Amino acid sequence: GHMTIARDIVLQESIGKGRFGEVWRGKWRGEEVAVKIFSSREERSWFREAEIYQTVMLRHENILGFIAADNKDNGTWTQLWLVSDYHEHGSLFDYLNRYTVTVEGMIKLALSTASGLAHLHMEIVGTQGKPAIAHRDLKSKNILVKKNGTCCIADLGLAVRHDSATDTIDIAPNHRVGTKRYMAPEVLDDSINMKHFESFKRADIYAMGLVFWEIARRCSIGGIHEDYQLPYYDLVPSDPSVEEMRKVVCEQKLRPNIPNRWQSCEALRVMAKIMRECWYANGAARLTALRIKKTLSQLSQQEGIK
Ligand SMILES: N#Cc1cnc2ccc(-c3c(-c4ccc(F)c(Cl)c4)ncn3CCO)nn12
Repeated sequence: GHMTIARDIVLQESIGKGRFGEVWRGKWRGEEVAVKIFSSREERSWFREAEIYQTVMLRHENILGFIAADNKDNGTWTQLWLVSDYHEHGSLFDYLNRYTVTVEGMIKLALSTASGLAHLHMEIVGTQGKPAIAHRDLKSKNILVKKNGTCCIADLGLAVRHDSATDTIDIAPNHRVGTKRYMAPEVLDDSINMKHFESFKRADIYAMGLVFWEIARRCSIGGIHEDYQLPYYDLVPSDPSVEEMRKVVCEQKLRPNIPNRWQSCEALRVMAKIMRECWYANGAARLTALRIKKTLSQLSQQEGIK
């Protein structure tokens, strides 16, 4: 026995509630792991997540490290488990609510998010290839922060995978999946062409722009920073409906406000420009995750980030 298995894991602490199923911190062979538990009737959701996390060549420093899918029978019922790396800081949402970040800190968070999304989006054709994957629910609550101050993308359960050879998506995609607040304009107004996989990648980029705005607000320079807020906190109620979002994003054409103080700092001017170029209503005009990664890599190099 060398591989990680559920019978050898001891749950220690409740740490979150997933889309479906509960999240715990557990100990496996002296190490801390995260465990997400589903009931037997949630087998479809558990299986789909296990399937995405088992995708060939998925592993990357900025994608949640998956360990195993398993079952655990306690003698009364069977639990369906997913086991992954554990990150003490939790989500980027938790981290930004708790702390302010330095310019260096902000670039680290943004660059790592873009690098993880670029890998998710990347198709590798051939032998041990990799299908392009679109997230469909990117947001700050779905990104974790590591001890080294970098991010890893998580909550891949709603992802869609593309097969290049047949130009097909692995599932029959349902309309308007995802957190309403982060839905792209084309998803909100249902103009999205769900037969073109590039449509999904473009919608992820819009959501990434919103996450970058959340990070930038928390960047503290000379003690100057904004308070933590979710995108559109100023325009929509908590738990907004598709109709509430559509009226703001599609009809009124509003985006999160880019404050004047972001023009005084080079790192913030770069971040603000990226946000604007993620927020275009026309998905085809948006930057790619790879282009953003390149821009932010050049910036981190200029700042001398360790
Ligand atoms: N809080 C916290 C914390 C600290 N480290 C981790 C790692 C993961 C998760 C997690 C999972 C999950 C857990 C086990 C798994 F095998 C898989 Cl495939 C997913 N599903 C939702 N979350 C909430 C964060 O988005 N939470 N988390």
